[PDB]
Amino acid sequence: EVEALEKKVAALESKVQALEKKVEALEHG
Amino acid sequence: EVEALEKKVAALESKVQALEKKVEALEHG
Amino acid sequence: EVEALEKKVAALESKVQALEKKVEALEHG
Repeated sequence: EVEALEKKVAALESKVQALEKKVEALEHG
Repeated sequence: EVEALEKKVAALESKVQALEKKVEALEHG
Repeated sequence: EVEALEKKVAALESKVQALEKKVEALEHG
């Protein structure tokens, strides 16, 4: 379970960093 | 702790998938 | 590893809540 959580968490961090930048282009900055 | 992390991670995946689509309507696609 | 996952997950929840609100200003609401 821990290794599985590790993969899910790494994927989420990747998606969230991309989302953060996408939105940054639309507002604030 | 692991089960608790599992629930938090599943919730985040759900929120991130919805956010991804919301933003998709605004930009690229 | 578990404590490390805890920190990554807490950070993600924080970022996702902020993103959710940012986007809310742009669409639906």
